[PDB]
Amino acid sequence: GIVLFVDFDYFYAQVEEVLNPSLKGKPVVVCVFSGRFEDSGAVATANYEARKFGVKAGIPIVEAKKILPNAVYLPMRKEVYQQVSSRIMNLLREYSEKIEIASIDEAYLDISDKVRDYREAYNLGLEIKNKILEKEKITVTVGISKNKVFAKIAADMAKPNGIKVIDDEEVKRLIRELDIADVPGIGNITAEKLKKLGINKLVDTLSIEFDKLKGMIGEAKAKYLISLARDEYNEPIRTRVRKSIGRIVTMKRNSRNLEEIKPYLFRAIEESYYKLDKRIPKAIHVVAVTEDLDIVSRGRTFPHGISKETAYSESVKLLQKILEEDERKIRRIGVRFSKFI
DNA sequence: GTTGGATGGTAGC
DNA sequence: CTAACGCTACCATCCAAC
Ligand SMILES: Nc1nc2c(ncn2[C@H]2C[C@H](O)[C@@H](COP(=O)(O)OP(=O)(O)OP(=O)(O)O)O2)c(=O)[nH]1
Ligand SMILES: [Ca+2]
Ligand SMILES: [Ca+2]
Ligand SMILES: [Ca+2]
Repeated sequence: GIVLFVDFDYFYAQVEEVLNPSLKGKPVVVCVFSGRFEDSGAVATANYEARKFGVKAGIPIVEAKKILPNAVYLPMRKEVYQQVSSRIMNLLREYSEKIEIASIDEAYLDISDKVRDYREAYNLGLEIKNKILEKEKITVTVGISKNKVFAKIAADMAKPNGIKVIDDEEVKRLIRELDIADVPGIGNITAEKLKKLGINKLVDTLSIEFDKLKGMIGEAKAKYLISLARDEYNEPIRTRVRKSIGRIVTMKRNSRNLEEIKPYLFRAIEESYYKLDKRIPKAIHVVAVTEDLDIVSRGRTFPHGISKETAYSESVKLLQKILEEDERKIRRIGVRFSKFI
């Protein structure tokens, strides 16, 4: 079983250079404006020229404009990007029919049946790299290893424009040496209790017991981490099916005025039912984000699929239900559908 | 003495 | 208006219905 993995490089940004090569070699920042006020909102992504200064995805657009006044600030075009993804995802079907679209820029492959050893695998990722580059002008990063995790890890090591094989032997090696907070599945919070026990190596896990660990990080995590440490771990490729569909909007000013929030909410519902396209959901959750940016929500689940009209009326209740229990002014509000038939 | 649902915690794009 | 998008997936916890 050989698992190759691909993660496109500074994606949305790289796409924009493709369209506007006069940007090439000059820091670019891809923005999710929010119409609150001029330059309100956050950064989706930015290229490596920009990242050198500290402008990562996440940071507020006003921080970036502080840091990089003379850069190119661009409004995110998810739809344009989704196209370059889609196409690039169809190429990858030429190489393997066992393909698991992870994100918009990431897909795993099972090439195990297409090649025989990591050397032939290497050669594939190399052609795969050239395939995409010739047809879409996008550099990517290929990460190869025996299973999904380490593949995603082997790429995260090669980024950008890299290609990296992690073979059985190098795998023994990382379990011992790889810094725990670099494992896919580990955020800062979990990466913070891990030092609290002593587990800094992906293998350290094995020097602690079984329980207290889980009593600190949870059941799935213990049975995730320990398996990798004991290298028994193996996660299979499957085609992923979208389980939820949302839309959420920031309001021009914070409110508790139901007649003020309503039109914003009805926006989300409309654009949701389009983003649905034929999927009939049985569950709705109205999610609002509050002033202190704590995100809070209320949902309902129907024994049957919901019509557009149903969710119009049901969402209102839910918003009321939210107004009943949190007395804080709402800042962003949207809706979320799940449990499709 | 589970199964699911309602809310939220964490982690990654 | 005065900083913090928008999106998805998965697990942990808690309380009722069975
Ligand atoms: N709105 C928004 N978009 C994001 C966020 N994180 C990532 N994206 C978008 C922009 C990225 O190009 C794309 C994939 O995320 P990545 O982790 O791959 O960042 P990126 O690929 O641009 O860096 P790069 O490929 O790794 O060297 O999705 C985020 O927090 N918010
Ligand atoms: Ca990625
Ligand atoms: Ca990427
Ligand atoms: Ca981490």
